[PDB]
Amino acid sequence: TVRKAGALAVKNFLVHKKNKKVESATRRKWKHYWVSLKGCTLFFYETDSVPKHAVWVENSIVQAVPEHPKKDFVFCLSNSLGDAFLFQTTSQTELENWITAIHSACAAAVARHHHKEDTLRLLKSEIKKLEQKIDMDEKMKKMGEMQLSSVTDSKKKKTILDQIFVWEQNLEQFQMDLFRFRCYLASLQGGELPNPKRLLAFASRPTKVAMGRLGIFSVSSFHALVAART
Repeated sequence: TVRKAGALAVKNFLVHKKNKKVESATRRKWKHYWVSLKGCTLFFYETDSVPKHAVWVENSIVQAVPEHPKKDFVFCLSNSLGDAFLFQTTSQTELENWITAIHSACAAAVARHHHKEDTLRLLKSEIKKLEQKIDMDEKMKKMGEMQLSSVTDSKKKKTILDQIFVWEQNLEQFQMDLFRFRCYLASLQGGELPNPKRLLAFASRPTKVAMGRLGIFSVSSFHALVAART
């Protein structure tokens, strides 16, 4: 079946090159296409009988993009790949659908991969435990800033900076993982996505620097470089 479908504005915005590395695609001016949202597959078929380019929208994350230059009404998906992509719709209404939609089919396959029945039951099951990962590691690393500081023996500082640039990048992953399960158990529920500010907030400095390599520390941005690691 098709969750929904129609015609959009395809312009790639960043992809996962080999060796964990995020980069802005070649300046391709917004292209055309039509497309239907079959479960996890986001097929794209041409003007006026077989799609001429695919997109397996798994676990991915779409954030609004009303920020973009001229062409108003804009979307933005972060592919489990580490890929970036940006579709431009007809109205904030259609902006709802494909978004609240896609976000659905994605979190959907999730319900499946984990062989569970109730949507919100998996989400809530993931939502909870996730933070548990937080406070335990969100502290585990804190505790180190509390020792590495008072320590001075060079060998126990290089093993500290370790489980830190380590616990920092496990922290990151974690939350950007929540904004998923949530902005998913949120579409599925009807209330607006969470706060895109809170998202960035807990985002790594070193990790932010890169978000500076490319462009605008974008919600998508730190959801992009985020997976190129995964």
